Amino acid sequence: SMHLICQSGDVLSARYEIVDTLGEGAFGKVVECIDHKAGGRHVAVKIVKNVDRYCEAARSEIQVLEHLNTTDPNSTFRCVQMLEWFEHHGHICIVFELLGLSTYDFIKENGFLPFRLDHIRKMAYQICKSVNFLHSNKLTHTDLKPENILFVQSDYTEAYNRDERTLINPDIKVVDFGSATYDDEHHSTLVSTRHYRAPEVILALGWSQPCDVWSIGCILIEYYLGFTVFPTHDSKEHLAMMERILGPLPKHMIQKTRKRKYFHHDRLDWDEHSSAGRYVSRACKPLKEFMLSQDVEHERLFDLIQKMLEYDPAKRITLREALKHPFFDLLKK
Ligand SMILES: NC1=N/C(=C2/CCNC(=O)c3[nH]ccc32)C(=O)N1
Repeated sequence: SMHLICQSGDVLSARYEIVDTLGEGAFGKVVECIDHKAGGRHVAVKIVKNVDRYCEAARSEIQVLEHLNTTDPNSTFRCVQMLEWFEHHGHICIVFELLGLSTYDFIKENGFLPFRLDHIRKMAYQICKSVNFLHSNKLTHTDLKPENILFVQSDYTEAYNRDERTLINPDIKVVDFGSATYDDEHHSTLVSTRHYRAPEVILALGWSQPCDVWSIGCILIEYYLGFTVFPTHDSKEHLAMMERILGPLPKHMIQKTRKRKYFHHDRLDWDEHSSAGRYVSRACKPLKEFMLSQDVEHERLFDLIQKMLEYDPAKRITLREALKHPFFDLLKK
């Protein structure tokens, strides 16, 4: 098992000495190592489960990273830099530049308090620019979520408001290219982590780059509030939540979908008065009611979020367009 080969002091590839665990995911774990053959540089090594689906994803991730890193050698577009890969007791191991905490882990260690708006703006711009670079290279990420956006450096100051932690420097990088898909490749029927999953994915209408834009809109709401507006583990409940927050689904999408299981005639097959129904009614409300302030900068953020959460993936704002939105005009002064 992986536990046997991922401990502090273990040495990988006769080169990388484990000093700490950074994180764990479905794929395996990421450890911090000292690289004895690169002057003692600390690096991150992703140790992948010796399990078919995760091995395949790792091999695909390596191919994507080779492409992206050769295309953008200066990391101008802020995708994580892969250094090399190797195999260790049957596990694929991928070596990366060492980053700070994921945006998820930062929020968690901050008592699930949200980020300040000025930080959200800077983070959103960088996320959009980075994912737009993928989109320009015929790729879709498919698994954008706060766990896959990492701070370059996660030092903070703390002060009483709740005691809150505030980032010194909110610069990010995008990680995890194990699900990333090229335009001409097979598209998995299911993609994304549930809370960040686009309606065209749920309804099996076909997906491409716009599903990343949806995920980004969900991420920005979580950064703003400290929690998801879609607190569910069920697809039909997820659609019910979308309806309460964003309004009814477009007729044409309901007309076209093979996912007839979710619908009674032309409307969601949903009992407002069941346990799940009562929960959705309590937990969900129109998007703009989640605003914490009516100051114009909040209005600018919510205008962008609403465009990112457009149901129709063709109408949905692209990242190239998002980068020109008024919310970002403050960064361009
Ligand atoms: N999910 C995912 N996380 C990755 C890395 C590798 C990139 N660098 C890191 O420091 C790191 N810290 C915590 C996790 C990571 C990664 O490559 N995929």
